[PDB]
Amino acid sequence: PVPCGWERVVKQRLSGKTAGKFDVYFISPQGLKFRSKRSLANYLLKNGETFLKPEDFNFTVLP
DNA sequence: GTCACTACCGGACA
DNA sequence: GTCCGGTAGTGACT
Repeated sequence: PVPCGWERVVKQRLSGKTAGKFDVYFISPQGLKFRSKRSLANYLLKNGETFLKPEDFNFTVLP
């Protein structure tokens, strides 16, 4: 629901004209912050893929 | 047009 | 990091 490694933050406004409104943003696994679906969708175009190699997996028990 | 609502991004903050 | 505002966009409509 929130993709693996990402974080979702929800906040509610307290004062002023827009009191009660909500703001949502996402933090990526590298700490990039996205406050809009538009900017996140732009980023995702070339940067949405994650890849894996055999070297990412440790099958050994240390001495 | 107005009204109500959503969405995006900017600036203030010291 | 915190916080709300200004602006543009959508869509129904007495």
